[PDB]
Order: sequence, then structure tokens, then C-alpha cells
Amino acid sequence: EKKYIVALDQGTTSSRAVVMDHDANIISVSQREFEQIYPKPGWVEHDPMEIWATQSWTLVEVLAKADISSDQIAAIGITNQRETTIVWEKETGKPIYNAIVWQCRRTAEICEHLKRDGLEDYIRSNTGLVIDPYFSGTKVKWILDHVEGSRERARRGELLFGTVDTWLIWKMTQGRVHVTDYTNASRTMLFNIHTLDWDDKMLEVLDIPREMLPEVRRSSEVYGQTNIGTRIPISGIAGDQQAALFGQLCVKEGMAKNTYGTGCFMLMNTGEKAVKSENGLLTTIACGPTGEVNYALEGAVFMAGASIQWLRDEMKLINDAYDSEYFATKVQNTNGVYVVPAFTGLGAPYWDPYARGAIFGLTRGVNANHIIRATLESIAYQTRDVLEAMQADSGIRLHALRVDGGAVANNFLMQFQSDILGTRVERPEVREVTALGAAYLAGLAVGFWQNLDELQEKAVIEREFRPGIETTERNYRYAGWKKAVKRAMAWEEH
Amino acid sequence: EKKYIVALDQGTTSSRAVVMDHDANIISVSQREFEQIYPKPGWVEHDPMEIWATQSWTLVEVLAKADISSDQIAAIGITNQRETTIVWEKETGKPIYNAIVWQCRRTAEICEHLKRDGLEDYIRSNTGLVIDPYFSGTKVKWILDHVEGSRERARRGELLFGTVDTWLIWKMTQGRVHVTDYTNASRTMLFNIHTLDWDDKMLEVLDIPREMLPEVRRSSEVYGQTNIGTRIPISGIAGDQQAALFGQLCVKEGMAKNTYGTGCFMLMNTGEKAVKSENGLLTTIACGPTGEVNYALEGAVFMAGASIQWLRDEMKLINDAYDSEYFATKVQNTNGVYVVPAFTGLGAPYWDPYARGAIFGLTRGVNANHIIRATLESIAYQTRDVLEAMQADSGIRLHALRVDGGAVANNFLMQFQSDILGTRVERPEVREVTALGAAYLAGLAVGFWQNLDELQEKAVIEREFRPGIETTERNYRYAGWKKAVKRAMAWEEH
Ligand SMILES: Nc1ncnc2c1ncn2[C@@H]1O[C@H](COP(=O)(O)OP(=O)(O)CP(=O)(O)O)[C@@H](O)[C@H]1O
Ligand SMILES: Nc1ncnc2c1ncn2[C@@H]1O[C@H](COP(=O)(O)OP(=O)(O)CP(=O)(O)O)[C@@H](O)[C@H]1O
Ligand SMILES: [Mg+2]
Ligand SMILES: [Mg+2]
Repeated sequence: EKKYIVALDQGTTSSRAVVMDHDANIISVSQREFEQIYPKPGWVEHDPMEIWATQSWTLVEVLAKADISSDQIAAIGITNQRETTIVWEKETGKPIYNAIVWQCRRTAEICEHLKRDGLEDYIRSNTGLVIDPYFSGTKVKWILDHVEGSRERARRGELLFGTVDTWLIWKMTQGRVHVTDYTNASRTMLFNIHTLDWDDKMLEVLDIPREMLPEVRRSSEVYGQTNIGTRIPISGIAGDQQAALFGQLCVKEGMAKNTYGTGCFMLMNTGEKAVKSENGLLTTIACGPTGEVNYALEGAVFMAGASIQWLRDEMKLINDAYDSEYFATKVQNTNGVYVVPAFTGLGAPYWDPYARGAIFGLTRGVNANHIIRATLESIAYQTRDVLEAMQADSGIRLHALRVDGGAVANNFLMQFQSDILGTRVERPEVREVTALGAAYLAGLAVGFWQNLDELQEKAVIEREFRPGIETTERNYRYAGWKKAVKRAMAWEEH
Repeated sequence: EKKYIVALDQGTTSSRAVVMDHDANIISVSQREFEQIYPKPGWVEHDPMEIWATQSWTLVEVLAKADISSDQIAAIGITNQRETTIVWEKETGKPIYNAIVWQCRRTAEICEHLKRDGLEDYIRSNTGLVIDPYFSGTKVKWILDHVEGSRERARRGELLFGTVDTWLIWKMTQGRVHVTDYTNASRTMLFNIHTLDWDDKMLEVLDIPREMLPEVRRSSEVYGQTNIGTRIPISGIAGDQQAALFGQLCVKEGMAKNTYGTGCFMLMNTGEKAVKSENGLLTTIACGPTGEVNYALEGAVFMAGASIQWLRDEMKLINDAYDSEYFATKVQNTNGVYVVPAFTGLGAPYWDPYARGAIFGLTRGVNANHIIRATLESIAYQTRDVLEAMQADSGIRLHALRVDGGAVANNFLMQFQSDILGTRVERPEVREVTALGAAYLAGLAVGFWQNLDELQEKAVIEREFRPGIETTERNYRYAGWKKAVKRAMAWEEH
């Protein structure tokens, strides 16, 4: 009877929805883009509704657009953008403010405070995190002490708090269930990860009512029913990253994917143990082969695809991300030019909130082409950067990096990236790797699948890139690249 | 009989010819562009021929196009780009290597040598100069020990060496005269300036035959005739900048112009006595009110309009230098972006051959416009940097800066310029301020005039810009500016 599953994806810039057969084949897609709100510089918001509305659309458009009825899909997997915070009136069921995205650097001040009172090691140690406006902790607060009743209503459990997923659910289930998953939970910088629970330290340190917090659940389990009509299940929950990780099947120690989207996220499986980063990476919760807590080593990069949109949208040196390859090849090389994408400051490994984007090594004969390719190169550099750590923290040698994401399409890229890592690179057959998880995980959760090995087939690698440049070559470049970064760091006056 | 005078102006990017009436009016202009060779990054050459040639023309059409005839013009003034070096086969009359442009940084090594054999002072004292790939000494050599027989033929006076002007003449005069003027001579970094003659030290130190050297002369004198046909005369020399010094009439202690063209060249008249730079400026040979030796305090900026062509040609962010102004006003500000034009390394006050161009403080919302503006602004900054020198070396306060060049057309600029200086900016009425001079001198050379109080009236300032920004502001920016420069110094690995 029920021949399908539905992956729901809430992303930084658009809501998506996906259907697949039991052979795990992408039955179809729905996709509505929503408004990137930049209240001011460094700031980002979204319309929690906007987010919502889109997505729901999405969901439906599919049904119909393929003519599947509620009676044929098993359940609902679910993924999302990750740091992005929400709070709302529950009775009312209304937001008392937009959402603030992980992107947003509005919560820098705070960080500083925390900073001084040496809570690094507590945070770093009970969250695998670090101090940064990246994680909600701070955000939430921001609001709290930005809103009037807030803290009260909050306290009197009047107000609610969620995460893209969190929020998402409340909706579906009509305010019935108030949960999250660990992967997601993790993220907040208010949760104990070898504890698997909210964390008084923070909680109070950050000054937040234990009230508005959701019931943090497993990532592959049954949370509730949705009457889309006809009650559909929701047995999926992981942040998109986790999601792609799982969807990329990295589901056992030393398994790692590098994702290439708005920014870059290379995650690594420690399966059962949380390892601590010595080199400015992140320790984070993940999905084990059944929807169960795992650990992971994460390197997060702020600017990746974005550099390219900039390039196209604000710079206008191009019309198409696509185009970037054509031009890049147009030139033999980058002509000594280096580009640092700290539009948002830095990040793994660096975590320099004062770094700004910078262009380097300009000469008279340098042109847009050069600029453009340097921009791309910029992206492998980073990936390496971080990977180094990962090795350093991992105590592991990857001979193959398996990628995924928007840009994995760019062959130039791909190639270059390999040439630079010195490692071989695996470009999978399927591409919606993320949803892939969400879906799985969910269906797995329903014994829609008994095993992963099933789906293990949809993990065909389509292209592996082999390193084709000399070692010299390699470090040659990497050098000037660091040269740069240094010069980029600490731009913003304190 | 003979009603005109023909100025010849060989430039960094284009050959120019100009005609003028005894009332000193630009009868006409011819103008042909020649190719900027970037053999490799930091390197720049020209084709002595394509120089030749293009410079041969302009004259031609400027006659023709105004129907003047050899028999109506009196003589020929000559101005050129200054450091650019040439050397050729005489018999044959051919270059054994493209022209190395003052702007070219290929002889930095050498410089470094010179540096550690402790010859600053001597240089810095006999030359007015500084150790920098800017001056020719180093260049010649480069060649020398770079070509095969060279030094020999060199030695058996088989080879010839000159500067733009020198080269030019030889040409015209089909190999009859081998000379140059002081202004131009100065520039080599192989000429004693309180001595007015080639300087052995240098000569051998640099290891350069006294042969291939041209006869050094007075900037206003009669070197010989041209059979453009109909023998015409050549009675003036000067380097492009110094020319404009004159043709702006800065002809007494404290007279100071700031030119605005490919680069920036703010000079300042000392006259008879010759100040010594304490702050990274140059001491050079100027033209006295009678076409008789003077001294100057010169700051030299490498990139200035040039940055704008780039913007235009290579980057392509505009189609018209003109367009800059528009776009720039299109934004309230530069949104913190700062830009540094070391496409050829630095220069006064700095002198860092290893600086490379750079952009700074890029944020997400920064755009082409901002970029663009920053590039212009970049121009002003510089001018200030130098001017400070100028003061700190002059022990003088200018309350007004009289400019000139291509870009003075830009008012934004100008405005900004003044706002940054905290001083007023005088835009004259006439613009070929340069050719002007060259023309003078050449005819002043021939009684085609018989003093400048004549011409004097042509010095009408049309536009006056007055500082419209507060003090704070002023330095507030200067500051980040500096903050920027630093980060750009020493990019290049030596
Ligand atoms: N062919 C190509 N070559 C190079 N870069 C490309 C590319 N196609 C896309 N890019 C980049 O890919 C990104 C979009 O891909 P993708 O959707 O996977 O990222 P993403 O999912 O993080 C955005 P969200 O999280 O808001 O859904 C853009 O940032 C764009 O600049
Ligand atoms: N409207 C404008 N805005 C900005 N820059 C401008 C401009 N108009 C001209 N410029 C700049 O002015 C220069 C042209 O003027 P100019 O003839 O004085 O150069 P130049 O002769 O001093 C060195 P060359 O002899 O090699 O040309 C160019 O470098 C150009 O980029
Ligand atoms: Mg996504
Ligand atoms: Mg010129």
C-alpha cells in the first residue's frame, strides 16, 4: 500500500521536500525560496512563518505534483539549517521575533563577556563547542533580554523555544509535541553531550528558563503524527549536516564527508566517543547507524558557495555560479592572487570574528578571471586547512575524501581540491545526500528499512578525483595561502 | 613664416604630439596608445619600436590634421616617461631588449646587494636618489649581465644606452645626436647631481661602460635638426613630471604641483639649493625660471589613474574612466573597504618593492561600487602620505595644493582629495600643463618666447576645492588607510 517516504528540508535560503520509492529513488521534488533578512550588517533573520509556509507548500506540491496520496507514504524524515533559533508564544503559537540564523553575528558582544570569565573549557568541554555567535545559546539570550515579558512568560512556561526542526514540528503536530534531536540539540551550546542533556551551567549562565526547552529525542524515532490527510509519521530528525553525513552513510568511526554548500562542513565519525578538538574543530553529536547518538568531529567554514554568489550577485563578474568554471579555466592559474572569504570573519580552524574578506597579490595584468578562480581555490584551501586539524585531532589518514554539495558539480573545483589535499576525492552518484539521511533515518525508524546495507547501493560513487600536482606544487600554494589568511585576520577593530 | 611649436610627449601608455600658437594655444593633438608588456608579475616592458613608431606618428597627424607644414613650426619640445631604459645596437640601430619601465620591479635583488654593500648614503647623496628598482642604473645592468656580448660591444662602444628622450632623438636625428638633459639624466641613479656628470662610483660599481652613455645637456638648448621635411629643431627636454612643473610655472622655492596621471608625482621647487629627504622623498633636478637647473623635492606614486584603467580594462567594472565618478557617488561611502594599488610595489614614502595590490575589509554587502570608490579614494590617501613628507622635508605648510593631470577632471576625487588633506585644491584652467612646459623650454630655447611672464597669464585657476570634512573623519580614515598599507607591505617572497 504505502510506497513512499517524505524528506523535508528546511535550508538556509529555501524550503524543500522530497519523495522516494523503497528502492530509495527520488520520486520527486518541491522547492520554495524564502527571504534572506539582513536587518543590519552581520545580521540575519528569517520569517519563522516564511520558513514554515514555504516548506508546507513544498510538502504538498509534491503529493499532488506526482499524484501520491497520504495513504502511500510511510513517514516523514526532517532536516535543517542549524543554529537558527526560534521562540514563540505558544497559546498564540506565534513568534515573538524572526529567527536568527547561525549566520548572524549580532551576538558577538556576549561572546566576549563569556569569554573573559574563562568559560572556554567548560563550553569547549561540555558542548564540544567553542565561544562564538555561531551557536544559539547567545542568540536566545539576545532575545530574552531584548524582549519584555519574555523571561517571565518564559519562566511561567508561557514562551517556547525551538530550532528550525523544533519549530517545524510543533506546527505539523499542531503544538502537540515539543522535541528536538541530539544532533540538533547539540548545536545550541547549552547541552551536555556526554550527558545528553540541557546544562544548568549554561542554562543559568546564559540565563534561560528550563521551561521553553523541548524534549530532546533520538534522531531515528517516532515523535508523532501529522494530519496532512490521514495521519503521517515523523520519525526523522538531524541537522542537515548530520543528515548528509548519514545520507552519505558515514556511519562508523573515520567515515567522513565534505559538504560544499553555502559554507563548508566537513564532518567525521567517532562513532561512539566524543573526541576533543585540540586544533579548533568541533566535537559534536551525530547519528549512529540506527538514529542513535554518535560523535563527530566537525570543521565548519563560513564562506563557500556564498563567495561565488557574491561574485555573481554583488560583484557581478558572472551570471551563473555555473559560469565560474568556464572563466576559471580561461586562465592558466590565479596569477599570484589569493582571496580570503572572511566576509563573516573566520572559523574552523581559526575562529577569528574580526577577520574580513580580502583580496591579495595584485598586479597590473591580473583580471576578473584570475579573481574568479582564486575565489574558488579559496574554497579548497579552507577544506585542507581544516582537514589538517581533523587529521591532527583524528590521528587518522584519509586517502579518500567523499564529498557532497552544490559545488561538487564544479569539476575544476573538484579536481583542484584533490590536487590540493593530495587526496583522492569521491563524488557520489546521487546528490540530495542530505534528504537521503532524513528520509532513511525516518523510514529506518519505521522498519521501512531493516538495515542500512540495503540503501548501501545508492552509494555509488560516480567520480573520483585523483591528485595530479606535485608535492612541491602543493605546499607551494598552501604557503602563500596562509600568508594571506594571516593578513586577513583581525581586521575589525576591537 | 613659422607660427608654431610642437611638443612631443612620450608616456607610460601612449605617445602624444601637441601643436600650439604663439599665444600658446593648443592648436592640436595626435595620440596613439602602445602595449603594456607584463612579461611576468611585477614586470613591465615596452617596445622601443612600438614606442618609436607610435611616437613617430602622433606628430605626423597632428601636423596633417591641422594642415600645418614643417615650415611653420619653429621647433620641438620633448617629454617622456622617466625611468624606462633602453639599449641598442647602433650600426644596426636596434634594441637588444625591450624597454624596462620605471614601474618594473625585476631588479630588486640587485638592489638588495647594493643595499648590503652599504651604498645608500653615497647614492642618497650624489644622486638625490634612493635604492630602488625604480631607477635605471640597476635596470641597465640587469640587461647587461643578461645579454651576451654586451659588456664587450658595450665597451667597444658598439652598444648604446638611453632614456625615452635620448632614444627618441637618436631616432629623429637618425643617429646624429646622443644626448639627454639633466632632469632626465638625474633619474638614472648614475649621475652626480652636484657635479652634473656621470659618476664613476656607480659606473663601475654597476659595472657600466662610459661608452654607451649619452651626452648630458641643458633642458632648453638646441640639440639638432629634424628632417621631417625641412629641418626642424629639438630644443627642449624634461621628464614628463618636471615638465609639468614648469608648465604649471612652479618656478621658485615653495612652488608645488601635484600631478595626477598614470602615477602621482607631487613635486616641489627648492631651486638652487637642494634639500635632502628625511622622509623617503627624492631630491631632484628641476628647471629654473630660465630653463636653468633647480632642485626639487619629489614624492612618486606608482599607481594612480592606472588603478582606474585596471578597473576598466582588466577588471572591467566600468567602460569609462569617466564612469568612475558616477558610480562612486552611487554610494554614500566605501563601506570600510580599503584598497592598495601596489601593483608594482610601493614607492614614496614607503619604497617597498615587495608590496602587491590589495583589497581590504570586505563584507557581504560590499559591492562593485564600493570597490570602485575605494580605488579612487586610494588615490587621495597616497597624495596625503606624500605630501606630509613633503612638509616634513620642506619645513612648510601649504595651504593650497595646485594640481594637474588626467584625473583632475574628477571632482569627487578632487573634493575628497581636499577633504582628506585639510587643504585647498586649485584646478587650473589649462590642462596640457605638461606639453605646455616642453613646448615653452623648446621655444624658450629659440627666442620663440623670451620669458614666461608672457605665458604667465595662462595660469588661471578655474576650480577651487575646499575641504568639507571634519578633522576627526580625516584622520579616522587616514588611520584605516595606514592600517591597510601595512598589511600589504612585503607580500612578495624574497
Ligand atoms: N557549478 C557550481 N560551481 C561552483 N559553485 C557553485 C556551483 N553551483 C553552486 N555553487 C554554489 O552552490 C551553493 C548552493 O548549493 P547548495 O544548495 O547545496 O548549498 P546550501 O544547501 O548550503 C544553501 P541552503 O542551506 O540555504 O539550502 C551556492 O552557494 C553557490 O554559490
Ligand atoms: N574621470 C576620471 N576619473 C578617474 N580617473 C581618470 C579620469 N580621467 C582620467 N583618469 C586617469 O587619468 C589618466 C590619463 O591622464 P594622463 O594623460 O595625464 O596620464 P599620463 O600621461 O600622466 C601617464 P601616460 O603619458 O603613460 O598616459 C589615466 O591613467 C586615467 O585612468
Ligand atoms: Mg541544506
Ligand atoms: Mg604623460
